[PDB]
Amino acid sequence: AQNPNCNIMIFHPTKEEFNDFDKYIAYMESQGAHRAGLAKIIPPKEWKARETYDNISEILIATPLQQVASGRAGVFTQYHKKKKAMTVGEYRHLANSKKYQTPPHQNFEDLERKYWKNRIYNSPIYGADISGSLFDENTKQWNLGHLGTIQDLLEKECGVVIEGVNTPYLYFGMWKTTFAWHTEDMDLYSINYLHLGEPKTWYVVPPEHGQRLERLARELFPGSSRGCGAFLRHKVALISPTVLKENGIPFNRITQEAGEFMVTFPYGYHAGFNHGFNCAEAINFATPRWIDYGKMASQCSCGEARVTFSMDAFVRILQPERYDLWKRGQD
Ligand SMILES: O=C(O)CNC(=O)C(=O)O
Ligand SMILES: [Mg+2]
Ligand code: NI
Ligand SMILES: [Zn+2]
Repeated sequence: AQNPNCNIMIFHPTKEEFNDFDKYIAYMESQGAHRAGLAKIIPPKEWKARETYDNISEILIATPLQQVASGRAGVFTQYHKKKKAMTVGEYRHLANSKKYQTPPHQNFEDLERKYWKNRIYNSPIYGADISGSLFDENTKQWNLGHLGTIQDLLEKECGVVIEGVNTPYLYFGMWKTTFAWHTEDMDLYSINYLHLGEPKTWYVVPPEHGQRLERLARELFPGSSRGCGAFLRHKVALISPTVLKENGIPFNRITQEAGEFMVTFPYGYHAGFNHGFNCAEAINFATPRWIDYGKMASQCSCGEARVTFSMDAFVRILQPERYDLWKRGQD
């Protein structure tokens, strides 16, 4: 078995190997990358996402989200308070202000320490979940707006044609902005490109051990667990590496820098934080190997998770028994 310790693997494809996206994902899996839940892909030196980032300031963040924490430093939830719209230039200036800017630090490990010590005492503002793309239309390789769609994959594997679309999302971050512990909708893959700015630190649980994280989460968030049998789908709970280690949960960590891709694999729980002002683009995708995970994915039916239009068909075709209850949750 390849990668039996489930370490995060880092890949350096050549420009030739960067042509065929599906083929390269399958290669990475042949080497055991999926066992970690997360892999890093450093693009060939010849590649670029677009020519410059000099003209992005007028993108609108219609609903910036202030991420307010509750709990203790290593075990907390966050809720998202909606703020007034602002442009990316306005958000960048806010990220760089004395109130929100990254503190002085020695290195990524020192910054990580400071994040876990102090996150809960601040409420950073995240420009998350903005439909759009920063890839130039002429970028032919690993262009996250030009990937094969999940609907087409389902149709190719299973023969059933379904409605829905699959487009990317932009994330404008600042110091301490946080992504809570989650797997993707329908335990899909994700791919995330850090276009510019400061790093993003990731934590990940191997897919084979995901249920250990779920059992811990039920213990640490006991009211949430009574409310919903899949409350991590709400994407609000944080648990620190120190608490994971104290509870014997297997995990790994890695820091993504500008110019790098990350791939999350089906049922790979992940969480993390931004170091400072940055912009990432991410999208879900599927492969043949996903289908079995999609059929088994948990679902939130309490009403909280509320998701895209395109998840309807995935539930309806892959999980017909669950469909009625899940759809009630959506309505
Ligand atoms: O970058 C973020 O805030 C969150 N991203 C992801 O969870 C992902 O790409 O799968
Ligand atoms: Mg602009
Ligand atoms: Ni994710
Ligand atoms: Zn729920």
